[PDB]
Amino acid sequence: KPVTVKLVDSQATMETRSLFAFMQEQRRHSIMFGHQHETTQGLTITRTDGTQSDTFNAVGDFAAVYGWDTLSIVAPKAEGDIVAQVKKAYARGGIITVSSHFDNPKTDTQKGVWPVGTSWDQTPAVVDSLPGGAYNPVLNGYLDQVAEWANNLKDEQGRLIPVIFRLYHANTGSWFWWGDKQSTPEQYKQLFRYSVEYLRDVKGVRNFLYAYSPNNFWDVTEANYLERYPGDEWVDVLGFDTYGPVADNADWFRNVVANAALVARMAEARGKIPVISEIGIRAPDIEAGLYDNQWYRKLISGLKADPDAREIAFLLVWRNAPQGVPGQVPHYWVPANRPENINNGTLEDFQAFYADEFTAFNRDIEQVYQRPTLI
Ligand SMILES: *[C@H]1O[C@H](CO)[C@@H](O[C@@H]2O[C@H](CO)[C@@H](O[C@@H]3O[C@H](CO)[C@@H](O)[C@H](O)[C@@H]3O)[C@H](O)[C@@H]2O)[C@H](O)[C@@H]1F
Ligand SMILES: O=[N+]([O-])c1cccc([N+](=O)[O-])c1
Ligand code: NA
Ligand SMILES: [Zn+2]
Ligand SMILES: [Zn+2]
Repeated sequence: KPVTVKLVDSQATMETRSLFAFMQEQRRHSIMFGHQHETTQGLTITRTDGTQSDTFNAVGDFAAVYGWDTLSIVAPKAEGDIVAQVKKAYARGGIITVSSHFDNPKTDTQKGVWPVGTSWDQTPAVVDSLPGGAYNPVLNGYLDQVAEWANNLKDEQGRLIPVIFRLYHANTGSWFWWGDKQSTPEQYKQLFRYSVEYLRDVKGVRNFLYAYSPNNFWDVTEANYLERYPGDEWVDVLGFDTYGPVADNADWFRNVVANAALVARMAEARGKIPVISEIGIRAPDIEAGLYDNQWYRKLISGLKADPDAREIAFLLVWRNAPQGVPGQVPHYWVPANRPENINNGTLEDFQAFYADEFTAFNRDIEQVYQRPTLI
C-alpha cells in the first residue's frame, strides 16, 4: 500500500523515500540497533573489509544501522575510505547513517597541535563560514566532497544508496565549532539550512535524509528542543545524543526516556522519524576500565515500557576501537566476545538485549528499500 511521504528533498530517489517509509512503520514494532564503525572497527575482527563485526561475534547478527562519519569522506579522510563497507552493508539490507565531524573551516590550515583545525577546535567558525564570511569557500569544499561521495555511492544495479546524514550534532554544547557558545540560535539554523541547500540544490544530492541531533536536555521541553531546531522544511529525522555515568545512573536513564518520549511525540506531530542518534556510557568511565553489566538491559527495559519512547526507530552506540585510545585505554561500547566481557558480565547483558523481542538487528529488517511511496 503506497504511503505519502514528505522529505526535505522533494526529488529524493525511490529507495530514499522507501527508507523513510520503512522507519515510519517499523518504529512502532521494534527499536533497531545501530553501531558506529560496525564492520570497520572491532576488538575481535580480523578484517576491516566490511564482512565482520564485534556485534556479529557477540550475538550472531550484524547491527541493523551502520554508522560512519565524514572523517571517512572529506580529505584528509583520517578514518579511511568506507565506500566498499557501505556497499556491503546495503547489500545485506542494512541502513546507513553518516555523522559530520567536519574540520574547523576558519583554522583547518593550522593543524599541528591537536585539536587545532578539527571539529574540537572551539574557535567559533559559524559566522565566518556562511556566505559573506571569509571561510565560506572552505566549508563549501567540504560539502563538495560530501556531495561527490553521495552522488557516486551506487549499488550493484547502479542505483544510489540512501544515507541518513546527521549534520552539526551535539550543537547545544560548546565542544565543537558550531556549538552554542560559537553561534546564536539563528546563526546555527542558517549554517544547517545553508548546508542542506548546498548539498540538495547546488550539488544535486538525491540520496540523503537529513537528521538533527542536539544533546539531551535536563529540562525536557519542546521549547528547549526548538531553540536551535532548523525547522520542519530542513529535517527528516529528529534525534538527540546522550552519554551518562557508569554508576548510579537511574536518573540518567529516566532522562534518556524523557528525551526519547519528547522527540517521539514531536516526530508524530511533524511527520518525522524520531531516533536516539548516539547513546552510551561516557568515554572517560569506559577509559578508566569501568563497566555496567546491566546497561543494555536497563536501556531496552526503560525505552519499551514508555508509550512514547518505545516509538523511536533506532538507537546507536559508538565505535569499538581495536586498540583503544591513548591513555592505551579501552574505548568501546559493544561488549566483545572475549574473556574480559565474559567475566565482567557485559557480554551476557548485550546477548539479553539481542534476545529481547523488541530489538531489531540486520536479519530482522526486511524490504527496507522497495516500499512504494507517494509525495
Ligand atoms: C559522539 O560522542 C562520542 C563519545 O564521546 C565521540 O567519539 C569520538 O569520535 C571521534 C570520531 O569518530 C573519534 O575521533 C577520531 O579518532 C580517529 C582515530 O583516532 C581520528 O582519525 C580522527 O581524526 C578523530 O580524532 C574519537 O576518538 C571518539 O571516538 C563522537 O564525538 C560522537 F559523535
Ligand atoms: O567532545 N565530544 O566529542 C563529546 C562527545 C560526547 C559527549 C561529550 N560530552 O559529554 O562532553 C563530548
Ligand atoms: Na520503536
Ligand atoms: Zn504497524
Ligand atoms: Zn551525535
